[PDB]
Amino acid sequence: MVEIGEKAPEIELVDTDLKKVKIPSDFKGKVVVLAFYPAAFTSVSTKEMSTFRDSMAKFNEVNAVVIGISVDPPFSNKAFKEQNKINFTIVSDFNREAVKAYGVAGELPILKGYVLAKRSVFVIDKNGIVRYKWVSEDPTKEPNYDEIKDVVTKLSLE
Amino acid sequence: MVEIGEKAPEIELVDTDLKKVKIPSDFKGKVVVLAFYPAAFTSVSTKEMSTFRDSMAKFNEVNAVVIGISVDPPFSNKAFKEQNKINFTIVSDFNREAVKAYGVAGELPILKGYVLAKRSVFVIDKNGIVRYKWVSEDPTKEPNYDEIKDVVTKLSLE
Ligand SMILES: [Cl-]
Ligand SMILES: [Cl-]
Repeated sequence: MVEIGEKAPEIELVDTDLKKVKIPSDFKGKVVVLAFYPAAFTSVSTKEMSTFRDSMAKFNEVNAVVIGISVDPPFSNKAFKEQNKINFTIVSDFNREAVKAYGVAGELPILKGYVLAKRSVFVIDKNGIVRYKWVSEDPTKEPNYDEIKDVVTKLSLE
Repeated sequence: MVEIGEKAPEIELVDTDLKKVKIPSDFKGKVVVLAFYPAAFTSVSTKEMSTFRDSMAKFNEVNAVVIGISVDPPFSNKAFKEQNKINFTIVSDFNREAVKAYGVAGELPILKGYVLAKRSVFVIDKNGIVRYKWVSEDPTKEPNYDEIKDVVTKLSLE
């Protein structure tokens, strides 16, 4: 697992364009926010991602990049990304390598057997250390957007 | 690796609505067209499904049913189904059970490590026997739509 003191597990996932994205390596020096979401094309996940899209400027200010992660395939995540005018990166963890690594692998009672991510948020600092964690078993609850921003800002100052 | 004459491997996958669908048990009597496609939201698969969509009249009067199968999650496939006004059912082989059972598991040259279906078409008769087969590793080629229609007609007349 990932705990509030450990370096963030180094993972390599492909984005909606099929470009490899190395986390946290490719983001040394800047604060990164990993937003794990259950399934693309769902009310709550759409809302959550749209919310991050909208606050995109606030994040640019503090040199912070938000990355969405779901076990969905790249092609669907791409379609998902465009339809909601999302402009931060979205990567496909199709082998569940990330959900497992970050210990947020779960299952929807309604779709047993389908392994997906529990809506969670992880903020990694400029040095690749996890400094904030939030996980919800209930996929209807959204993150504490404000609390996240505050932490991103505080982390950006070090 | 199924072949002409064999009994269609029984598979149970959920549809865009999360309802289990069983093939070819649930369709004993009718002729079924299994349309395996690599991925939702891609030019060639979007074209191929659209083609079956537009010729659903011809199928429903020889009493045949077309079924879409991809390893995409039910959520994405749903959005995929609606956004293209698709009518026939589309099931999710999220655990590659059917692609393996039918021997059509593979990868897109464009994305190594992602196991998906090779675009392929299987035509099961009224008794559940595989009568027509077509597979293409090249994710670029489309099926022989008329050749499929001919076969479905001939098979319905038994
Ligand atoms: Cl969700
Ligand atoms: Cl495709």
